[PDB]
Amino acid sequence: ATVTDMAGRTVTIPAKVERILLGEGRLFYAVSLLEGNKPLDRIVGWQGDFRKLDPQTYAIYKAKFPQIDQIPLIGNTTDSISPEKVLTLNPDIAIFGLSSELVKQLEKAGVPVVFVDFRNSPLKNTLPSMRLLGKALHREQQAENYINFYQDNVDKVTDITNKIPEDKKPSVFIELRAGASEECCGTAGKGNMGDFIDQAGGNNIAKNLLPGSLGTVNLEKVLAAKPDIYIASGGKSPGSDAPGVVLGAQVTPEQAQASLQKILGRKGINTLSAVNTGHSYAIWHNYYNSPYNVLAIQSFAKWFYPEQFADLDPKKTMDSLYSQFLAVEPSGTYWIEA
Ligand code: NA
Ligand code: NA
Repeated sequence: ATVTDMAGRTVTIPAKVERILLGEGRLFYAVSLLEGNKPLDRIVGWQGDFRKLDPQTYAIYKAKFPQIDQIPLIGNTTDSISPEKVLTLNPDIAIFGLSSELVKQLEKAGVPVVFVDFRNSPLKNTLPSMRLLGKALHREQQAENYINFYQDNVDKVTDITNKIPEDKKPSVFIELRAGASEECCGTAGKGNMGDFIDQAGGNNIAKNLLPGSLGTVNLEKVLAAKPDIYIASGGKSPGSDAPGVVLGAQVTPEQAQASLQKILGRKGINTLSAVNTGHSYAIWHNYYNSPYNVLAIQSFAKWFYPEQFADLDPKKTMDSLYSQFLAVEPSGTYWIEA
């Protein structure tokens, strides 16, 4: 009747769970893997990040499930946020990610809160987080099915990259949300997408530069590091006015390609040998906090070692993920090579 969550807390869970509150909206990605043909049936409220920061995925779900507009928004980042203290939603359980006003309110109101992590250390925590969600939401078989699918598809990569000597690995810099913010070069260090670089057999030039999983590295250090390979992450919508790489469920190959070229033309960045010699790529940013991240691991590996991964097709992996676990068709563009 309890779960131990990813924070190590022990939480009593009701035997029946039908009203789930998503404390971070993009935790919907993880919950979608357990819900089969009825992805929205048990969501009684969600934080605004899914609709506001992933409008493309929201659009694809809305087309198939019009009742998505009836799910109330919480957390004051959109309005639509009709709940403030109005959590008369009668939630059975709420899910958050490891690191806040809403957690404190729920705990005193007696609603069980469960923490997961796909962001800090996805190498260690992606599969435990899915088992925990399967237990807390009473979808254990679905969780086990996904754990096996994920591990099988990571092993396709590590079967090869486990054997590669360290001094034969390309150096890699990933610029998260490239071109979106003012100060340049948010990146991943000891965790987050750094974990994907590691598993794909690359050498993350930021790993020794940051104390934690996410942070900023100044542009002068990126240039001085002279990375073999450059990766930009982003998730902008086609025709958006804010700068950044354009990727997601409604993005075509041509649009993605055209936005990456612009990102690669920024000052400083455009002096990198990786930019000018054909070693530049873009990845969908939301893989930085999603159990779908095996698609980024496979894409990284195929970019780093094209010859050794000629038989590996991340697009087919994504086709399998959707047909086995989801209720929508795959669409759009989630990675691209310059
Ligand atoms: Na989805
Ligand atoms: Na590692």
